[PDB]
Amino acid sequence: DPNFFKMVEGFFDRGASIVEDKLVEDLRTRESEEQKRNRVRGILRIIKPCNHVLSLSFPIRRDDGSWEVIEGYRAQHSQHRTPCKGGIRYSTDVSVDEVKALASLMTYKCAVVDVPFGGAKAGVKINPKNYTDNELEKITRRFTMELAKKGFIGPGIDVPAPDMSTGEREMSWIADTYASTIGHYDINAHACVTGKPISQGGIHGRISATGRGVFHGIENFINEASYMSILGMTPGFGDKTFVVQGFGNVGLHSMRYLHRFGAKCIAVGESDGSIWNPDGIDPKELEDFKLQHGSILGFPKAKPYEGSILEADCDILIPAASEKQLTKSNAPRVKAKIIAEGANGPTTPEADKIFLERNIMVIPDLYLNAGGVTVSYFEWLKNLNHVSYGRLTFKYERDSNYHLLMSVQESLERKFGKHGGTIPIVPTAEFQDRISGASEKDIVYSGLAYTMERSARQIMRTAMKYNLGLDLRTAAYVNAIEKVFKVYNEAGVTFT
Amino acid sequence: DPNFFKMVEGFFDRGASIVEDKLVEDLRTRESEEQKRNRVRGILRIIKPCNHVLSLSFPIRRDDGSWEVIEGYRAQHSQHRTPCKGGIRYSTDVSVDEVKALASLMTYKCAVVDVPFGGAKAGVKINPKNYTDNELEKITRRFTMELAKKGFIGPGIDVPAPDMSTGEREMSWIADTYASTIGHYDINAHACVTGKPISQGGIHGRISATGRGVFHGIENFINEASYMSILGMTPGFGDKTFVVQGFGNVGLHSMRYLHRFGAKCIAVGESDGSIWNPDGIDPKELEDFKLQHGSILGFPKAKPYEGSILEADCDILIPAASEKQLTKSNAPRVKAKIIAEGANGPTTPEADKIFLERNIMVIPDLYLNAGGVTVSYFEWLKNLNHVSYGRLTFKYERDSNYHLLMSVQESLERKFGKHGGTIPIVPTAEFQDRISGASEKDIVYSGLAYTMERSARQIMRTAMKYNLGLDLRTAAYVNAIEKVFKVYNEAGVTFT
Amino acid sequence: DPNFFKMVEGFFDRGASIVEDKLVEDLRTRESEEQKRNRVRGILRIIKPCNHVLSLSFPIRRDDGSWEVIEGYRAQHSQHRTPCKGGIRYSTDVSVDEVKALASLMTYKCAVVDVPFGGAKAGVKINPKNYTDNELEKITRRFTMELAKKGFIGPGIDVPAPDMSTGEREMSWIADTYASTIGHYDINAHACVTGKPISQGGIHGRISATGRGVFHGIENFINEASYMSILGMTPGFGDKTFVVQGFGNVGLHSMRYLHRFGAKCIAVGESDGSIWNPDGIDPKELEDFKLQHGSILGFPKAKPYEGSILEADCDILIPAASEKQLTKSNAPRVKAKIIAEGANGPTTPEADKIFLERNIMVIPDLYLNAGGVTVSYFEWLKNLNHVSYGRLTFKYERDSNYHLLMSVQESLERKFGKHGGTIPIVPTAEFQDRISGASEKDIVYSGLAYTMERSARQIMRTAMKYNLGLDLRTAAYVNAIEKVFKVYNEAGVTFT
Repeated sequence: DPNFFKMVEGFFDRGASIVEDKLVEDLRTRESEEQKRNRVRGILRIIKPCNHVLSLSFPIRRDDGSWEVIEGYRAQHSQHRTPCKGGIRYSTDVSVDEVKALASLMTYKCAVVDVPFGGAKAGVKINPKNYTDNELEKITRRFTMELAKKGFIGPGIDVPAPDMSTGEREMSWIADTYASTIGHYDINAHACVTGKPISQGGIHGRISATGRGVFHGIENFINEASYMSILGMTPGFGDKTFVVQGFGNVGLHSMRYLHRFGAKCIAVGESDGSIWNPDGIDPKELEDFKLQHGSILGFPKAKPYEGSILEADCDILIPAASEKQLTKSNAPRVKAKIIAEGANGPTTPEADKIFLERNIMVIPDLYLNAGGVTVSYFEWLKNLNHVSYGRLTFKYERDSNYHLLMSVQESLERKFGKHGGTIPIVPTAEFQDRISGASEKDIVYSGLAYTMERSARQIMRTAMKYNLGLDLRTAAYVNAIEKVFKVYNEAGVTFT
Repeated sequence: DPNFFKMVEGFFDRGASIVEDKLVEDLRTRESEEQKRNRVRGILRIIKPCNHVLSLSFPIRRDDGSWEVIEGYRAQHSQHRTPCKGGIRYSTDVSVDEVKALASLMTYKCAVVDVPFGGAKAGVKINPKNYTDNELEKITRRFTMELAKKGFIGPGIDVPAPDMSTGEREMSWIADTYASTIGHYDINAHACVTGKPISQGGIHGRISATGRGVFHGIENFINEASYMSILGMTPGFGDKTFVVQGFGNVGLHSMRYLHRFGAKCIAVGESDGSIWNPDGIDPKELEDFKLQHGSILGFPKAKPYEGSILEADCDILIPAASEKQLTKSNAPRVKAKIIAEGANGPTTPEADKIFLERNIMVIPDLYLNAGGVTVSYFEWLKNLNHVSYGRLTFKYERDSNYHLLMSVQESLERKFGKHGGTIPIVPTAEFQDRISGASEKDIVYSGLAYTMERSARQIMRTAMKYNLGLDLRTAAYVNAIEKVFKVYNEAGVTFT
Repeated sequence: DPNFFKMVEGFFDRGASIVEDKLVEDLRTRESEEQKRNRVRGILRIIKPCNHVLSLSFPIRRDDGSWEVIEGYRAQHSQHRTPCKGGIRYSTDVSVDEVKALASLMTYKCAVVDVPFGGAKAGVKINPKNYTDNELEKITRRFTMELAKKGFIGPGIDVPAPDMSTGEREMSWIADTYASTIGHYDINAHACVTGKPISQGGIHGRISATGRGVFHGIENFINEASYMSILGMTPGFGDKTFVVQGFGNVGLHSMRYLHRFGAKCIAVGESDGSIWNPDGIDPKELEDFKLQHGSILGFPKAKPYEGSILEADCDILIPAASEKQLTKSNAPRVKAKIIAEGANGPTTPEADKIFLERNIMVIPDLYLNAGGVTVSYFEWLKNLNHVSYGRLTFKYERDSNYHLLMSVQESLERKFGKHGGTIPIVPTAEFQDRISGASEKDIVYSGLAYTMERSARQIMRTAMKYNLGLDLRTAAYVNAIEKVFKVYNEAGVTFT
């Protein structure tokens, strides 16, 4: 049980050594042979530590008249891609080490899903419950002012985001402050932060993005023949059942899209108890119950559950809350064949070993929950584009589609009978709903699905390349380091 | 008969009071109940008055050697979206009050068609006939210089446009001046103004945009069951006939697209006489006659018309010239069920009452002629994109289309006979023309149709929401104020 | 009794016609003779109207939670010198016409005292008594934000100042806001406004500048032989007595320096009564009494005064409060030979005629109270310099002075006696105080006196040049128009 920061350092070191050997001769072989390991080892040493860390102490005037000084930190792991990207946490637990490690994570996470941002992460040493709304807006705007003056926020420099303790109203305050002051002359000012409300330039599809991304990550591996063999299961979703631990954003939406394609949710838990019903919980009904009442305790279609839900007999276990839930203790007793990490770091390197030994596939958080990041990239692009996606194409495409169907129609009527008999226009009912409901989120989900697929296949090809097995986590970090290395290598570095 | 400026202030106040009640409890209900009306009433008071007004006095050297000082104004109603957007007028009638009111209009117009610009409007106190071409370019460039220095023109700040007295040659001069001087270092410099000639970054489809947009606005309400019932007519365009007042840009193109979809133009007027032919004037033939000669007087397919054309028995009356043509006098005698305001403010609040009482639908200028603005937004985007629309996709789509038709073909031949019998390739003739003629304007028209539809439905839903009837004008302003309010409300405002 | 705005327009027209004739042939004669009056008349037409006027409407959140929208204006008369310069007024009487006229005045006032700023002036439509301190700081900072975004405040663009309704705490707020936001990257940011407190970059000597400037202007004309003849008086200050109307900043300090050089103050008034004592009021004693109590009513060394103080028999009358105090009524009964306009426009063009007929010299406000402006220029220079005046030189000059005195000493001892006998070191007592008290204000006062003298002689030479007599007011405007004209003329104008 180490801290979710030394874990990340270890993951990098593990993958950096695996890649150093190969980077000598399997993706390289050149002229100056003797010690190009000098160059490979050097580039990896630049990549590991965060390039910049900013520590702040700044004042707000509280509602009662008193002054308070506030600590905050924002670290920028890498600028091999700019802007940097990464959330802002409001919690008294924030430490320079926490934000340095998470910003490191963000670099590799962004590299996996081909999102062109270096990692970054911030935190403000504050308990949001101890402050009024007016004070939280004062803290937020002042924070942005300090970040802007020092080069830690800007559309082309560093683009923050939410992080549980913050949501879209802070992001809105940030965008507003930057646009009114430091970025007043910047046509892309409102691209300085993602997670904004729709009315402030946010992106449709943001709320369901991480959960939907979790579904797409599972789907890519559950449809792969070799991987599902080596676990003793059939492809597709119809055969499988799954359990969800946590019913926040990521857990709820993961349950919904897994359901909508033929899996069987048999248990959901949360900070209190859990529930069980082996006939299959319905996501809409459970979402209504969690919305109406405080928690899921006492669903009128499932009894409470005994012991630990992480061990129920099912095919897919989705840890969607709280780090380090699968540790050395429960690991030998987990019944699931697939562990789909919805949450960040819900598995200790202890459990990794046990799971790897027991041929249980862990689809790693690094990749599986990058859907939110992938869609934050899309929001940033929407703001640079100054237009919602599909605004200029939906109606053009509808006309194109009806021309296509009319061309099939008039062609068949010409081949056979008369002039109206064959009606191979009519879109199906599903095509008709999609045509009518055409909105920005359809484009966003398309891009999300495309990225999760191209990255899942990239990671598989890395796992085969480095002869990793079901250690998908190590293949993900190796895949990231390969990408970050390639940008450094093909650029020089300094002026040398 | 008030001035087209107090009218706009009234329209705002009317819709502001309707929305204030509702914004308390029907789109809001929160924690601090007692006087959140304090916050709603306060936001509306910020929205109403123009934020900034710049008055200029600047010199040109006339062609004879003499110097002349020139007055001009540009007002910026709102920055809740940036850049501001709005035309430039060259007329000795321009007053600070005129531009403050029209810029107010532009905010609400842009909000109706979901165009992300605050309103703005300028005027130069000059009669263009009294000046040579060389002097008009001297006035235009110097005007841009002054606007630029003061934050009243720039790609991300404020984007002017034409307005009858000015056309694309002034817009060109503006773009050139800004790009050569203040905006020299700006990669988006030529987005500082719209209405430009094609060679200067203008957009294809600009000329017909407002008229085409008028057709689409009519179409949306004429296909709506409930609205056409409550007027005693059938949906579609085949049944109907219409009269056009004014044969400038808006009137001509309105007549064309209304004709091309099965309506019957029976009378067109202008500043002199009018004409009549109940068999149906052809737009191409009348456009040729107006182009060849000075006016429409004496069309060799229609006699002159007696009295007032605003009263002919027809279904749709399109005031496409000169404000306040439908007033308290002729209002009780208008035979048209639908009044489609192509021009700006062609209807006094007097006539609004009479029309509302007589169950005559007035499709308001605020919405119906926003097509030009909608396409100016597209020009600005084209300039930021640095590429004409569809330049990268047309040929990719053609190949996709022929693959689709070939897939239908080879599938059917597999099911039935041989290998060439069924030819359900062949696009139809119409699909073929469209494929061959694929150009930027096709995209622009698509986006224009999409916007006029989404906005027509948004306004209907507002009309039902606030239980307005055929008072489409009040629903349009209420719809705009709702949108502008939402951007303020979800942002804070100041640093408080 | 016209308004202090049409008055200024008249003064310009009067001087513009006087100069137009002369500018043809007495300061010009060139090649293209026929109509270089075309060029002279054209340049004067550019100069007269203010180039730019900005009208604002912007929000503050009041202390109670309510929102309020605030009107304000800032006009920039000329940019023939940049930055523009001029005060900010907080009063519900502010009108666009008020600021356009005063900004015009500032151009010509600045030109008289060779201060290289174009004129500007602002006003916010607000009664400062109706707002708390916290609300006045909210209004002030938001005002600066709006000015900055539109090019109406910046160290090299436009530099505001106080104006009775505002003082150094607003100027401080302005400097702070500009420096924290729009001017963050500007090394000269705190030069964006003058009148600042010492701790914020203000200049020593600011408080007494206008009064001291009034003394210097009087002195220059009272020491001139010809002018004091034509009034029937002797040069110097010892002979004369004077009366002061108003005991604000300008009146108090005027009384002090006139006393310190040998004049006899015999009456001071204010908004209530006045006082009289023909033996000579002492300024320190009266300043102590006005500071201790509310007003001057009941000075324990002078009885109240009957009727109007503007008519007491004395040599110099100093209107130092409230416009239009000398009008057509009292004008024929004024006993003073010299009218020293401490206030702005305390004299109607009616009284100008009567005074000109009665050989009574009016030293015009345009020149006589420019001391504050002259010293605001010095503050701006201090802020650009980033060092207080004399900081690097005082001690170098003391050492140089003692070397001079020692050089006289050792030279005389060598000529005559021994080695210590002659002590022509010892500075005098006055030189000693000056050396010990050496501070920034001593430089500021020097520069002020230098400017008031060079400008007084410039105006005298104009008065003789245009054969004006004691109409010093017309000579001052002619002198200013001559200077502004020369900058335009010797630069081209546009790109032509």
